Amino acid sequence: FPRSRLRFKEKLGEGQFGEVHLCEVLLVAVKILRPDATKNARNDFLKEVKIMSRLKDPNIIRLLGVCVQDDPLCMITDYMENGDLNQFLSAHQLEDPTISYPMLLHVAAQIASGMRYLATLNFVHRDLATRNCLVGENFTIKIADFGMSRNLYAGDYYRVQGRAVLPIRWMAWECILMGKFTTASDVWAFGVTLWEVLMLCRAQPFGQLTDEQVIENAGEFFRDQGRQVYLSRPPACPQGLYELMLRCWSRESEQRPPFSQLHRFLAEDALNTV
Ligand SMILES: Cc1cc(Nc2cc(N3CCN(C)CC3)nc(Sc3ccc(NC(=O)C4CC4)cc3)n2)[nH]n1
Repeated sequence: FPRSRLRFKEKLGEGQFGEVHLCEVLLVAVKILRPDATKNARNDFLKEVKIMSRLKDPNIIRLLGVCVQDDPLCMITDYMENGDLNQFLSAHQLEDPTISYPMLLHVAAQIASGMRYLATLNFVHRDLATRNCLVGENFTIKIADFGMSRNLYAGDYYRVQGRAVLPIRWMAWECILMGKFTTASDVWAFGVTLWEVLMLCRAQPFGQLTDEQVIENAGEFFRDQGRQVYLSRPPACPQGLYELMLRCWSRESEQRPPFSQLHRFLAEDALNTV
């Protein structure tokens, strides 16, 4: 894509190495690298682009075009009017800017549908959360399949020097203990994400616990002596939906529901629960 065809209007967001801008060509979102981006970051950007080229789904952000011929590299994606899912839900209250319970189901169902698509490709997202989802017009939800280290969500990641930055509060117990990331662990993360949506993003998962306590909690899952703790049922969440969350947090990976079952529950079975 010709970079000259792009007209920059606003800077939406930024990370350690990248910046997202609103651009006119028709609005698109454009991720560009910082002027002080390392060649390491450039290489990561290229890899990121190659991954995105594969993922084509109504509920996955799409790669509309690239500008990699010159520095800094550009990635062009859907512009989503309402920004990220976390910030969107935080600005809303449950219906007595309001959002209804049926809509929350619809939002989660779209996420589930996006993850269902990724599952058929055996693609593991590894960082599913409301902060990595986007909201367009008509409550359209798309999962972001690229990353950016925004300072706003620094507290959502566990940092140790020389280690990978890990979203431990969204990670399955076998993830925390082994670094074992699979589709089954994506399901666990979906459960936490579903919890966020029903909480309307009013609280961080295990928010009153420290990182080390969350890590220790994963050890209690492994041990299985009935001392592990779960995220509590959100006020807006009915028991039946919550039991679904719990199945996502089963100790055994094979006991966690596939995204096909999760989507069916949220899009169909729960329609009678309103
Ligand atoms: C990438 C993308 C971003 C967007 N849309 C938007 C839109 C937006 N604005 C919407 C309009 N109001 C007035 C202000 C906020 N603010 C952000 S702020 C922002 C910046 C980046 C991300 N997402 C990411 O960085 C990827 C890592 C998850 C989310 C929101 N992103 N559409 N497509």
